[PDB]
Amino acid sequence: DCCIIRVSLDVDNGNMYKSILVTSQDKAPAVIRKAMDKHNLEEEEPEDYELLQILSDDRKLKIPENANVFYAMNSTANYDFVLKKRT
Repeated sequence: DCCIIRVSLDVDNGNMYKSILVTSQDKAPAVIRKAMDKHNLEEEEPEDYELLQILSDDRKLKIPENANVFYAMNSTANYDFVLKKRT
């Protein structure tokens, strides 16, 4: 099992930055961390920054900890995720 997802930043620019391959075993709060980790923000906590799915300029879904990636991700339109600072 695997899924291909895209990650983009609020902090610098979006559209496409890097892609992460996720399995069903690795959970969304860990991916929250992994994707920001992968953007080198290993030292910062999700307590400040958090991750959002972007489809196409309207329905944009914030991705929290209790949601499974495999379920919270859409596949249907665009699989982009943006990490945003909420502080």
